[PDB]
Amino acid sequence: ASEGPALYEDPPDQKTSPSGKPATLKICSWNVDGLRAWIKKKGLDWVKEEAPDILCLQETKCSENKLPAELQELPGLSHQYWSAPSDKEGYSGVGLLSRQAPLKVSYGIGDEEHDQEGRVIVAEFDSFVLVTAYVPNAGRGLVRLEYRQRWDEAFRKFLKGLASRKPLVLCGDLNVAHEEIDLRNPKGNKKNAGFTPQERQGFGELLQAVPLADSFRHLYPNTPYAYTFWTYMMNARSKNVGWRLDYFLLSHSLLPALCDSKIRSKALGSDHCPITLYLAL
Repeated sequence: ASEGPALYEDPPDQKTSPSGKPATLKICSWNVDGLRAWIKKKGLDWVKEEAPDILCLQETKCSENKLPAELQELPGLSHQYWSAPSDKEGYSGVGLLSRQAPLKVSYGIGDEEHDQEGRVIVAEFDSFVLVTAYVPNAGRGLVRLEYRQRWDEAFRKFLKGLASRKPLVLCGDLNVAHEEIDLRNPKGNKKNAGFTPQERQGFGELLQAVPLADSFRHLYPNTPYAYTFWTYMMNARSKNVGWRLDYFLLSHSLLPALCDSKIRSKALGSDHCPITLYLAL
């Protein structure tokens, strides 16, 4: 192809806020490409080293009634909530695992049409509400793009509702690289899932409407070659031909508490890498 390797070294963890407050909350999000596969690939060992307060997982591909026993070897994340497709099949799926129990856990976005594929978990805490999401892919041939646009609108309105009540943290695989800086090959992907004008625009609408700020891009507005997904094919990860599909979006009110937003480039076990947020809440 046209791309050789493009170097990217995620900056050291900045663990104090702009006002000097140490981070009190570390949240990790990871599209795991199958809970079972990932666990086999030692994903949990990496989680233990990272020691997040909250872990959010996407594409667990796992029935809520078929959770791997290994998930009980996680004492520091003993509160575990799962949402999988209603049809009880093994695809899509999200998880949220927390050191402390949330005040309330909910599933979906309150729209039956969009709530059957196990894509959203809402965990309300004292000072903020956390949402993790696995956003519907636009599909091969963009065959699912029309549905995706419906999803984007419903999701945006739902989140605007949440934020009207409490400061909001949204994380997960949002299945779009927002701008050209967010993927290695913008030119060749504008008609492919993840970089259509429609998807990018939906992301833009999401930021202004809630509103929300892109934590990573806020901190690193001019930083290129920072990605969270690489196709398993074509030796893409080795050449850093990737996409930033995984985000932490924050209510503006939370920006003063933002310490850092990390991309765990070296962490193996999926075709996405983990991302990690430090907040001083």
